[PDB]
Amino acid sequence: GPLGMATEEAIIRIPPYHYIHVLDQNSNVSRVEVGPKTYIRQDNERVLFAPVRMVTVPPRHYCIVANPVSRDAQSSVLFDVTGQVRLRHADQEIRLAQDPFPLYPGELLEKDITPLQVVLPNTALHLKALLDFEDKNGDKVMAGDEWLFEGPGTYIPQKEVEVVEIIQATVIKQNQALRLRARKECFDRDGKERVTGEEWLVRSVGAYLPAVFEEVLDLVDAVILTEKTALHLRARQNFKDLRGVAHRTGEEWLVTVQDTEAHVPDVYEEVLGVVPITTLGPRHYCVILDPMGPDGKNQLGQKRVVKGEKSFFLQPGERLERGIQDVYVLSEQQGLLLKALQPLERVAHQAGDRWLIRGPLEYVPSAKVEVVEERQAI
Repeated sequence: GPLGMATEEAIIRIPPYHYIHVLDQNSNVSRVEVGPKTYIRQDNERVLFAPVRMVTVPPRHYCIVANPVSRDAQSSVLFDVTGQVRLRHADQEIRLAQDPFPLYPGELLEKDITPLQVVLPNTALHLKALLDFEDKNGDKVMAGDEWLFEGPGTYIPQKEVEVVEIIQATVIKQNQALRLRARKECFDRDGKERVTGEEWLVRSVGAYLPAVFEEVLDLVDAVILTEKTALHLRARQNFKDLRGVAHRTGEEWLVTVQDTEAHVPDVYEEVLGVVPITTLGPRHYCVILDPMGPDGKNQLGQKRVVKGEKSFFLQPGERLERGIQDVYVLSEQQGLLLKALQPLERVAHQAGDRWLIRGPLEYVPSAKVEVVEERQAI
């Protein structure tokens, strides 16, 4: 517990770095008496308390004093016409490392000795304006405003500003990108305009310290492409990709390893899958159903014959009619009865004409012809 010291003494010895308050019962002027001194009380006087330690604020620490004393240009305490030390009632004052000081009548220690907040590199304090004030540049700050104190540094606490959170940076590895969403309207890290709720990717490798209105969402891994795989994407809206090619909402395309070995799907690219390479050997062929033309549009109803030792990826909307078909290997005794489905080795044929072909021949049918029969022992 420790009992309360006596105040009604003829003598009070005030040691170094201690103080008492004495009330003058005439005039009612309450004042501080500071050590070291042997204070002798007078008839009119009344000691408000026995000696208490002065507040000592050490280096790199602070405290907050409520109802702090008003001071003149030269930092001397100001008094009323009555002689009472005049205070700035109801506001606060941050006190940094300093000569041990007493508390004058009325003023009180609103926050005891606290270390100053050290902000490390790649970290930042998220600071909020509690009310209106002019900062050290002379810029008018408004209540509710938000900004960052980026380290390294030692943040001096401000009565007008609260620390909402310490912000740590997010690390982005080689084949990664960080997805962000704008809390409010703001400018990008690259300087690009961003509306509220809009999302974009940060591709910069390393530690990324986000801006005050950048909401950090998720890291996105790149899809690692190979010789035998392709990434099948779809545009969520109109956008120009990282390579600089225009994509319109709903359009689909393939990213190969020729474009990039690692592709991070951007915010407006929807991944539909990874396409395996169609590998056709020397005696293999296939028929692409609804092949994609030069315009980048599926030719609904058309067919394309692909043959020989060739490899390719099926484009969006393409199909194989009958998979990797074996090429017809016709020996001498073998033969094929063909038919034209439309006009046309050999001479030109008409609509539904039919003719025979013998071996030795390595044969793949045209898109316009069909194999009607496979005769043998001719």
